[PDB]
Amino acid sequence: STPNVLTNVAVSHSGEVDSLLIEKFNGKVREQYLKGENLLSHFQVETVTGT
Amino acid sequence: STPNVLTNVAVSHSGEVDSLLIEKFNGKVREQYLKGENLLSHFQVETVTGT
Repeated sequence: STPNVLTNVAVSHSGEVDSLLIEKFNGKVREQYLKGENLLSHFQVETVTGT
Repeated sequence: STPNVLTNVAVSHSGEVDSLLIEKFNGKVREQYLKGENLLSHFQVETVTGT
C-alpha cells in the first residue's frame, strides 16, 4: 500500500551531520542605504598649510 | 357552449404527486469568483533545486 522505506538521499547514514545538502548562495550582499548629503559645497573652504 | 371538462396531462387522478413535468436542467452552473491577486509578481521567486 505504502512504501514506508524511502530512499532519501539527504540523510546521512552515520548521523554526524544533519543534512548533506550544500545550501546554495544566490549572490546578494547588503550594506546600509546611507547617502552623502554633500552639504559643504555651499561654503567657502580655504586650505591652511603653513599655519 | 363551453369545453367544461378540459383534458389535462399535468394532473394525477391517483394523487401522491403534485405534477408530472420533467424539470429540465437548462445547462447552467455557478461557482465562486476569486479573482487572482497575483501579488507574488513583485518578488523574485528564486527557484531551488538540489539544495
